[PDB]
Amino acid sequence: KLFKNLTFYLYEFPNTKVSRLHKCLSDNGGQISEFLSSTIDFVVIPHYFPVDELPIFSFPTVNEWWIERCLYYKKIFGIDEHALAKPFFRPSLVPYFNGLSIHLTGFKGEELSHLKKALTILGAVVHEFLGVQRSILLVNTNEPFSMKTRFKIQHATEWNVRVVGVAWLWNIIQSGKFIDQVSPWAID
Ligand SMILES: [Cl-]
Repeated sequence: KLFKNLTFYLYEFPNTKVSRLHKCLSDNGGQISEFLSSTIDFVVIPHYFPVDELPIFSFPTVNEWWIERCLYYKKIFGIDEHALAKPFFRPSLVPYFNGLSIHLTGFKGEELSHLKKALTILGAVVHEFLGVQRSILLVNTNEPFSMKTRFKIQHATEWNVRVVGVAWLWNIIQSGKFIDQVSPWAID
């Protein structure tokens, strides 16, 4: 099993989610304790839980998306391998993302799904399609540009949609502070 010999501690999850999350971990060889002890391998936080409201944990802390990532690629990642697998949500970022219409390009699978949800709770509106009236075209620069991505960039340039490298967003997530200037991450 994937989560063999691993004990998890679920923190402040709603009752409905707990049972579902319990079954997912249990069916993968993982155990769950409601106590903090040396047995605990990982502390799991809901992805929408405000970082600032989190208590101090003497254990590696991840969100439930870390579990989903582990199952998607069928292996155990480090806690710092992906910014969305850790607690990241800060309510102070919400007024900054508010009103921003964002379309994503170059992202696939679980990363795309998690990114949409991340941007949504942060106060932004994620659009399934590129339109003339998009605030931002967010480009995945960690992958070679597909033909479709290159098309969207050209259209965004013509339609005066801001073309921004994803590093800009990762920097906001990791630092916890919004960045008004996107020019250092523009593709142009
Ligand atoms: Cl749309």
